[PDB]
Amino acid sequence: VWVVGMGIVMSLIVLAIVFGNVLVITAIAKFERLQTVTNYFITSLACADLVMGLAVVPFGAAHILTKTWTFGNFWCEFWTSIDVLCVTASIETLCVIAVDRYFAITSPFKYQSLLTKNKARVIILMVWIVSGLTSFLPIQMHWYRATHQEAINCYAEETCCDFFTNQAYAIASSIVSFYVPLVIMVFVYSRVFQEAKRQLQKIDKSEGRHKALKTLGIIMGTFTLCWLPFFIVNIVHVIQDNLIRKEVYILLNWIGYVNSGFNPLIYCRSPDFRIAFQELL
Ligand SMILES: CN[C@@H]1CCc2c(ccc(O)c2O)[C@H]1O
Repeated sequence: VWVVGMGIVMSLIVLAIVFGNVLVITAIAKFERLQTVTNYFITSLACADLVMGLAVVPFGAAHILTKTWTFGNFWCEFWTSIDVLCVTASIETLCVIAVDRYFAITSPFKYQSLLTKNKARVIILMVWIVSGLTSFLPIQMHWYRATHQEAINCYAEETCCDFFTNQAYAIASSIVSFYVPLVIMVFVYSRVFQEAKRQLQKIDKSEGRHKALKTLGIIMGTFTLCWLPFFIVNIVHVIQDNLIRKEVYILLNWIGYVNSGFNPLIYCRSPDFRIAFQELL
């Protein structure tokens, strides 16, 4: 009396992610005024989110509902690799956008020289290749395999699908994918807030006779609340085995998936971009 219910919610999640990614991609592609050096990063992020929504979510949904993975083992390895790739690519694109905003605000005179049309494609390709090398190489080549009896029993079984890793690989993946971008974003947005406060004081210095907090708070809080608990649990269950069950792990992982859905809504809100929506519909 509960299978017919959660399926509807998961289908709505899939539809929302697909629609949110596709609308942004087509709006940027087919409209002349929208093209900008800063909009290419948004295009890369939208592509990563679309790949996530198209590939990762439905297969995991089917696996959760029917409780039996009705495909091979090569397919499950590929699915895990694609999931890791998409997650790390999304996070690194976020940190790249934050760094670009810092460069734009802190140094306005030299902003043109630092970033150009040629230098953005190279950065995007570098981000994508480092994201790909972190996931496919250690997974597709069986270098992350564990040494537990339950782990080998699960690995030998064809139908059963589950995730087991050694502690070292979990630590390395978490460090590469989450912590460093978070530190970079924190420093960037602290500096941006300081600059905004300084300008706000400077204006009221002469023009005699808030919003920055709202914007920075929403931008940081959405990402931090969506993704922070999952990586803490990721470290914890491999440092100590008894603490974390297999259901809390899945729930906290699935919490982070919805972040890709909200990202186009929070990042793309420019008035010209809404005008671009207006023409489409
Ligand atoms: C299938 N779930 C995976 C399992 C581990 C993992 C994820 C995402 C990023 C990482 O760096 C990881 O190590 C999760 O999406």
